[PDB]
Amino acid sequence: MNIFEMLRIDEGLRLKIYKDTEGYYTIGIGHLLTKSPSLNAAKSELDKAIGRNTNGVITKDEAEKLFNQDVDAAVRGILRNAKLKPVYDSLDAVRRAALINMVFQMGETGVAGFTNSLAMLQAKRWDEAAVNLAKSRWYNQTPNRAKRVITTFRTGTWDAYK
Ligand SMILES: [Cl-]
Ligand SMILES: [Cl-]
Repeated sequence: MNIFEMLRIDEGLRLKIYKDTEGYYTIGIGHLLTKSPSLNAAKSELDKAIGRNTNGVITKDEAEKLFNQDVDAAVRGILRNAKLKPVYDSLDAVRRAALINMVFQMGETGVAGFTNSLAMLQAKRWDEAAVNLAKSRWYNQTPNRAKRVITTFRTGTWDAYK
């Protein structure tokens, strides 16, 4: 298992524009297009991202390509974030994958605001961090996914994904 496989499970794969859990236009493997409520605005963002007139549909290859870019960006975003970097540097490989997933879902800004959980993670207080992570809108809105990422942080294993 690895980050890509993990996010593919959490996000799924759709070849046509769809709305995410927040009702935002998305495509592929969790690639957010726009927070705007206009489909045309989304179709436009999509053609711009793919470099062709798509008409709201892409192929698997195109989806995988946005995916690669998106995971690379998340990683690089963590590494450039003064709050996130040190936490990421302190973790083992499995747990790093969990921090990446959260950033992919919520943006680095969102994650950087889990001040207290970050500190617990950094200090390697697994059970406490899990508890704190759960007192969040994140957990209440997407509880099954959240439980998976939280167990990952708690255990350091991929069991929640098996
Ligand atoms: Cl893009
Ligand atoms: Cl969920």
